[PDB]
Amino acid sequence: DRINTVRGPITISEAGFTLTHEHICGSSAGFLRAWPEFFGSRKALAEKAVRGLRRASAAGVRTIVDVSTFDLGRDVSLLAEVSRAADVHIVAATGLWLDPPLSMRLRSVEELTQFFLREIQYGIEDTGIRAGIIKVATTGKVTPFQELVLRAAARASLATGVPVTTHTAASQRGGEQQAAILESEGLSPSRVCIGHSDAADDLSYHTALAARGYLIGLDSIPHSAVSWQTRALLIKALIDQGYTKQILVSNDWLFGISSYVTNIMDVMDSGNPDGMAFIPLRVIPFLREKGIPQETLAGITVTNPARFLSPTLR
Amino acid sequence: GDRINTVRGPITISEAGFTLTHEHICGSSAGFLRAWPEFFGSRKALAEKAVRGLRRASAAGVRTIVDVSTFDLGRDVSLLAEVSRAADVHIVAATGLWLDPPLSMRLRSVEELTQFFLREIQYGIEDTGIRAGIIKVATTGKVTPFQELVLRAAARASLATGVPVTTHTAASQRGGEQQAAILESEGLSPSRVCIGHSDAADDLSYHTALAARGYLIGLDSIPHSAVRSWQTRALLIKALIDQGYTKQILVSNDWLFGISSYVTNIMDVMDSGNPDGMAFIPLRVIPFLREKGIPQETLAGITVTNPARFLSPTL
Ligand SMILES: C[As](C)(=O)[O-]
Ligand SMILES: C[As](C)(=O)[O-]
Ligand SMILES: [Zn+2]
Ligand SMILES: [Zn+2]
Ligand SMILES: [Zn+2]
Ligand SMILES: [Zn+2]
Repeated sequence: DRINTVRGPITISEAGFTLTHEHICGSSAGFLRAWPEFFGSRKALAEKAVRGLRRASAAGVRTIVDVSTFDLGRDVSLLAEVSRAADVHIVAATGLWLDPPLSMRLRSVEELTQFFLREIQYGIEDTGIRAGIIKVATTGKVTPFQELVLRAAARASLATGVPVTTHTAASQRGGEQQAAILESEGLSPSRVCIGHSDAADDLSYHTALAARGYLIGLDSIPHSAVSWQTRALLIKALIDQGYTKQILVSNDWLFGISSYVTNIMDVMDSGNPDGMAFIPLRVIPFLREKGIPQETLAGITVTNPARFLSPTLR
Repeated sequence: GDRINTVRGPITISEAGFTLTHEHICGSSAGFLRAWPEFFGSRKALAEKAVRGLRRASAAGVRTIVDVSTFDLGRDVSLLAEVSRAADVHIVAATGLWLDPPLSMRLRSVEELTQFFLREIQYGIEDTGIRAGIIKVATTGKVTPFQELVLRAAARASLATGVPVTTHTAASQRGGEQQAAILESEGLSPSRVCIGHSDAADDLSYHTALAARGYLIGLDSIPHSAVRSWQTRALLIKALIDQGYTKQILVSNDWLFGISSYVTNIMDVMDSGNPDGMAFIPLRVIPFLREKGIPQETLAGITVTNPARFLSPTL
């Protein structure tokens, strides 16, 4: 069985150590091509991303899932150039984040389903690069449009086997409403990662979703470094409850950011100079010294993402 | 001010001819036509419909359109250049921002927005080398804080380059008055500004006071009433002529050949109500005004001389 990357299909075995929630650039639709000098230049942003991915490579990372959607300014040609030059697999995403323009906002659930299908089954833009995941974002209480997006995501996942990954505010238990809507469409929890779950510290929330078969995205560990040790101990708490197979870990890093105040990227890079290598270089050794076996950590960073990303019509 | 930027390169002022100063090839959102061309049937189908529509307009005398679609209306300048070449009609492209800026625009300072508008006029749009010839700005209400930044950045790009500013209001709220106050605070001459969508309200005192201050008055959406009648909208042109303000009038259709930034199928409703498309101004409004007694020299002044003076980069 095979996973779509920006360089074409790969086998499950080739994915290796996978970071399941990352971004090359957090931007807006059209913005990198209209104003590349916001980032210095397109070449500067690509170079910064290739160096950072090569360093993550130096640490063991073999695949990242770029969960930038259309409205996060995903530029799959950028992703392809960076993947090739870093020699790291990148999974592209479809879906919608929190900044849809009018042309998306106004669409029905049936139209949105066709757009997500197009990106999975045909390709993104005119590139022929197919998405391997669907990303959906909600506010704490899901809005009417966000509910349409979740329903279209579920329908596109049921038709193609590709998984869904979510943005929450876990501070607001946002995954419970997302999961209820997704299940109303018949989507299996084993096809869904409830993301940004490391921003909440009520373990009851994490364990209940994991007991239903959801993947738990503990995906923003180094954002607390801008305590990260405490967020990483959520990984250990889920392992200790018996939910190893439900854990996904990532940095939620980026190499350029225009969807926030200017110069935020410099602040972030000062708090986490390891960038995407933070998970393999800091978190993994930390969990090792708390007594988690290497085998458990390999299961979380290799086997769990492979099972999550492999298209499964179940 | 001897040449104007078009999607085919510079043209001299005399080549612009009959100009429609507020039009769109497609009303959409940034990145959308590239990501989902099948919303419009296909990219080829949208292009072919726009070529037939422009050629229609050209046979009715139009020589240039100003496509006032900004980044956030999904302007695709490569689509504009293709259509301009195939229809042999000049198209002036725009910079600026309309009412749907994404977060990456909404979070920018006035200095940052000024640099963006300047790059699209002085360097080029995207990697195409096609340079804007107008700055479009939309406001609502009394002008929001972000919209005020856009207006100020627009005035600053105008004053550095000479290209004019054209606005989207609400004439029913006299919203041009607030735009004019902000733009004048920046030192921009009213003769470099069109207050647009002024035909949406039959408030003659509003129009004449802005015209007397030197603003151009954009009576730019006449057939939207055919989708207040269109004739009533067209009599606002006659009223300004009769007050001696012919030099301040700009007319247009505000037409589109595809629309994704509204409900599905609105383009079909619109086309059924105005089958003339962008030829509505020359086929319907111009003969209506002739029949009301407006002479040829005045109509050529409105449709040729005023757009030339407005678009020529000045000061
Ligand atoms: C683009 As984000 C901060 O929602 O991972
Ligand atoms: C795109 As419009 C209706 O403001 O001209
Ligand atoms: Zn997120
Ligand atoms: Zn993210
Ligand atoms: Zn408008
Ligand atoms: Zn318009």
